[PDB]
Amino acid sequence: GPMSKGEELFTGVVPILVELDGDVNGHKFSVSGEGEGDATYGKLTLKFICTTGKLPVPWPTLVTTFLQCFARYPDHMKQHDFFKSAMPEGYVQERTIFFKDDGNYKTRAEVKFEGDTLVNRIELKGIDFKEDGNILGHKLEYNYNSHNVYIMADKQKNGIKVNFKIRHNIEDGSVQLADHYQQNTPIGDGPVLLPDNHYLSTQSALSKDPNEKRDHMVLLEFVTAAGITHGM
Repeated sequence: GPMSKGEELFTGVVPILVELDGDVNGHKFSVSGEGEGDATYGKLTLKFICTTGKLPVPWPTLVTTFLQCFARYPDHMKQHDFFKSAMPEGYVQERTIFFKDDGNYKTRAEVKFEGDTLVNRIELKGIDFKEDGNILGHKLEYNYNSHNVYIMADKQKNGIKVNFKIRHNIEDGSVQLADHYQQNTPIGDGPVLLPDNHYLSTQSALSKDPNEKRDHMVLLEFVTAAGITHGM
């Protein structure tokens, strides 16, 4: 049987909405996204448009901010799926992202069902970025590397936490590190699944829509959980 009510909400393809309100170094911007997720296969397909004009930061720097409830949790790990267990009421996802030798993003998001759509609504604030740096200078290549992140329960606050470093390729062959600190809290009061320590493995591909004039990003992702019981 299912390990949570929310688990049952992801057995098929689910429509997704993303809305982001951003302010980086005083530049306000808005992004809207639409797409589909299929947690049976850990897959996400999304398209994002900057509705205020040109995006003042590089698209790759917002990938982690723009849905871990769509991770594929294999059968022997469904008891560790916090993200679906918080649904439908959802969870708050808070981060600070520290860009090495540059500014920081602070983000607060709510991920929940609204009607039949899984919706991620984000407030992002960035400060202390260098005008001529990798971020405001758009020096990041339009690609994305794979990353494995270590999920841990936050027993006292009834949620999960994770730290991880994103490596962004720069146009000169160097890397821009984006150090992520993340805290997830249920929105509702019902029971949730607090996981054993485990990994989420994510692969991401960035592309463009040939028919899209606006500044935009097409994002395809594969996310799967991997346990470390090592029963051998």
